[PDB]
Amino acid sequence: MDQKQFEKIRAVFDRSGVALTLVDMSLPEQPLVLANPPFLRMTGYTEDEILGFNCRFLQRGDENAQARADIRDALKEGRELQVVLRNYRKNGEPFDNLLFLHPVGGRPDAPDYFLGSQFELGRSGNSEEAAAAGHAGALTGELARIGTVAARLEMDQRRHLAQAAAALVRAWERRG
Amino acid sequence: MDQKQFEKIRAVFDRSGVALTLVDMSLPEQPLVLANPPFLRMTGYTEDEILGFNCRFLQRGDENAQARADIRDALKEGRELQVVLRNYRKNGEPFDNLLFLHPVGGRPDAPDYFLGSQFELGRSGNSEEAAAAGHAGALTGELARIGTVAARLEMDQRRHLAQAAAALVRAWERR
Ligand SMILES: Cc1cc2nc3c(=O)[nH]c(=O)nc-3n(C[C@H](O)[C@H](O)[C@H](O)COP(=O)(O)O)c2cc1C
Ligand SMILES: Cc1cc2nc3c(=O)[nH]c(=O)nc-3n(C[C@H](O)[C@H](O)[C@H](O)COP(=O)(O)O)c2cc1C
Ligand SMILES: [Ca+2]
Repeated sequence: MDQKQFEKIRAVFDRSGVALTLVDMSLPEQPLVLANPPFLRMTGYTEDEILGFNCRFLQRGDENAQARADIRDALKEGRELQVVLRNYRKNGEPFDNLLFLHPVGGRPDAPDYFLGSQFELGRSGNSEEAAAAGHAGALTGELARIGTVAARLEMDQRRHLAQAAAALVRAWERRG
Repeated sequence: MDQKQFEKIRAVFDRSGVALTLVDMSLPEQPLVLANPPFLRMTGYTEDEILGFNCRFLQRGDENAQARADIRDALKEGRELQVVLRNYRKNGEPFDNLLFLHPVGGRPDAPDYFLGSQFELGRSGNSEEAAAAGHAGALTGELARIGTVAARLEMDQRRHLAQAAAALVRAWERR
């Protein structure tokens, strides 16, 4: 909750062209504390409907049982994760979501935040793999700007996140 | 373009994680006027060694003939383009370069500058198409920050440049 740290992330979020969210890991309930305009456009919510609340309102019923188990594990362990979720907009229209999770701040044993970035699937025609990799590359630029990914390491992280995203998209496309 | 706006581009260039170059379109020589650290690391040159030269110093002979004709047409017409070039570092090391070109400033079909961004091929292991699409997405973020890609177009531009990049990789991998 360092002041310089929070506003530094806020400014990056406000300007970014990719959906970004930030959750406060200082409480078990993990409330959302930042959500930027691209995320708001995706989901159909206002900043006030979501800020101070956990991110699970995007789901309905229990269709992401495995993904939820994996997210819980990654959050508790402070690990990066990429995973596809079935989500719903405020108006109820369903959409599939490649979610990128990244720990921010604190120490490897205990980050202060987790950053979320959501890539909407099913709106990139024949090129879901490339568009998801494109999103991973834009996201990595934002991580570098926040400071979470070091400058000397940005190209490796971009390669890694882009291949991980394409691989997950390949699996999602062949599931059905 | 006003000096204030030029320094805004320079600031983006200086802190970008992707290679970026800027070419002055107001002279037929088309000299390089900005070249950022990732570009300098990839090519092996210093700023003093390359600013004021046309970017073709990275090429040799009559190589890339079709790509060069396509570039000349894109520059003349003020259009975007993506193409793969065989290039050489200062020490002579050959490398293949997926080049993105984007017009900057001026008026349509007469930009003040052209922006170039270079993705080095064959350095990304098993995931060449994904790494190149990743570069295209990072690049699109920098275009949005300079203002040359409108806010409402950025998501579509990112998908499009990623698709073009991966298609060019696939074509390259077939040779
Ligand atoms: C930064 C961050 C962003 C998240 N974004 C989404 C999201 O966009 N959609 C979604 O369904 N879950 C999202 N989640 C996950 C939920 O908030 C929750 O952590 C996850 O569903 C685990 O399930 P459970 O705690 O309800 O069992 C996000 C989590 C974090 C930490
Ligand atoms: C912004 C910009 C960046 C360029 N970057 C490269 C480059 O990295 N490598 C290269 O071989 N050519 C690059 N070029 C291309 C050459 O500068 C030149 O336009 C191209 O070779 C075609 O012209 P020519 O046939 O007269 O050489 C770039 C051009 C522009 C406008
Ligand atoms: Ca920058």
